[PDB]
Amino acid sequence: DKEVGLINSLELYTPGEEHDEIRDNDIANFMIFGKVSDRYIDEVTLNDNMHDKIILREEVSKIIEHIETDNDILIASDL
Amino acid sequence: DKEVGLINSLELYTPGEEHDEIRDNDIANFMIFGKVSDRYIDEVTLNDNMHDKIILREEVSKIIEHIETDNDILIASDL
Ligand SMILES: Nc1ncnc2c1ncn2[C@@H]1O[C@H](COP(=O)(O)OP(=O)(O)OP(=O)(O)O)[C@@H](O)[C@H]1O
Repeated sequence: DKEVGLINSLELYTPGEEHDEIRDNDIANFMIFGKVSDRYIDEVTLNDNMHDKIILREEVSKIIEHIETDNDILIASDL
Repeated sequence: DKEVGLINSLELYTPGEEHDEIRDNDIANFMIFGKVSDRYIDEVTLNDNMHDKIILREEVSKIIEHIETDNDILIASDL
C-alpha cells in the first residue's frame, strides 16, 4: 500500500506563467493600501533592473545563501 | 451664572469651501478601497453636474424635505 494523498494545512506556491502589465495604479495600491498579487512579485522578482517598482532588499541573497547550505532561518523584525 | 462650556461626546461638522483638486486616483480609492475625505464630499455636493465622480441617489432630497418639516429620520439598509 502506498498513496501520495493530499496536503490539507499547507498550500504549494506555484509560480505564475505569464507577464502582467503593471500600471501606476498597482504601484499606488501596493505602496498605500498594501494590496498586491503574487503575479506582481513574480514579475518584479524575475529580473533585477526594476528599481521603479519594488525596494530590493539585500538580505534576500544572504538568506538564500544560508538556506542553500542546510540551515534554517528565523526572521524577526518590528511592527 | 452662565457658561457655554464644551460638548464632549459629539463633534461639529465644518464644510470645505477650499475646492480640492480631484484626480483619477481619488476616484479609484473612493470607489474601490473606501477611503475618502470630507473635502471630496463637500466638492461633489455643491455642483450637481459632477456625475462622473459619485452616484447621486434620489433619497437625499426626500430626507431633506422630510427634515425641513420637523420630522426626524430613520435610515435602514443592508451590508
Ligand atoms: N453614492 C455613491 N457613489 C459612489 N459610491 C458609493 C455611493 N454610496 C456608496 N458607495 C460605495 O459603496 C461602498 C459602501 O458604502 P457605505 O460605506 O456607505 O456602505 P454602508 O451602508 O456604510 O456599509 P455598512 O452598512 O457596512 O456600514 C463604499 O466603498 C462606497 O465607496
